[PDB]
Amino acid sequence: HAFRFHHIGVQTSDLENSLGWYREFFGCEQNWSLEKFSDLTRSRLPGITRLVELAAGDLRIHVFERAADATPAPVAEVPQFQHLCLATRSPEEMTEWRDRWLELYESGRYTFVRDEGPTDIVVDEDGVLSLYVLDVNGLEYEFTYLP
Amino acid sequence: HAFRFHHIGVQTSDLENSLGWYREFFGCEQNWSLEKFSDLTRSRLPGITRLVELAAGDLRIHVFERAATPAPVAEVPQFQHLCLATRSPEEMTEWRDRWLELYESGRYTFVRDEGPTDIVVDEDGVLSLYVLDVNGLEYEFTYLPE
Ligand SMILES: [Fe+3]
Ligand SMILES: [Fe+3]
Repeated sequence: HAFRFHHIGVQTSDLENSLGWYREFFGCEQNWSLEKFSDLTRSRLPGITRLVELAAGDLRIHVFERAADATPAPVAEVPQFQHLCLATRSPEEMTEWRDRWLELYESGRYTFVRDEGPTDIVVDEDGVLSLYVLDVNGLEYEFTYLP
Repeated sequence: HAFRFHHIGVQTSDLENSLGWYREFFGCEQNWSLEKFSDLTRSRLPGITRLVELAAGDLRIHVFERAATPAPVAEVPQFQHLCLATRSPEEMTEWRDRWLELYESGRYTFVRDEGPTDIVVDEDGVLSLYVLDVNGLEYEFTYLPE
């Protein structure tokens, strides 16, 4: 492969809320954190205060927070990295991901930008199973199962 | 492994322009195209008209267009950037050079007019480079020495 996917950056308004939820939901473990930045990093992410590299499966997730006064929601209309899709290994795991989401939502340990619950697990013309959930930032994750 | 990254969705306001730039810049190939959607898809992406799966490297990109507000918003929670690892320092130079070649070609329109950053080196020799796609979305190229 000419290149390889390395990490996705997740910008949040509440880093500690996101870190806790990502660890419990995805099983992320922390590889490092950073609070001192290059000029270049600060020019791409003005006001960044803390950055953490998380890891789950093959996925690296850099979660960071920038100094801000307000806490806006995501804007659905604008060009964007709109969703991230993870593949599961069985229809049973799809149900488990859905149940685990509701369990974390009902636990009262996290704040969520949106009130929206998970979709049902749906099947398409080819047997593919789909599930969409939102992280605590209102960002969309898709779970899929490929027969 | 509990799960595996499958694809990233990129939402655009001009699908044709994105398809061309992603193909030329990343070497993507169009695996398939779709213009008929399930009720679930239409509920998550109201107004979606066309969806395309592109493949480059070990990455699947689902580029899609809904209704023809431009410009990403920088302050909101978001998937803020995607980082791709390269194989050599010379390839970092190449990615920068090829970004500029495409930008200056006139073949594409860009939401923002910002050029690529310099290539910078951290205390461990790791190289970083940032560019924007035609939608103004950020791509990071890195090189991590052995
Ligand atoms: Fe998707
Ligand atoms: Fe990054």
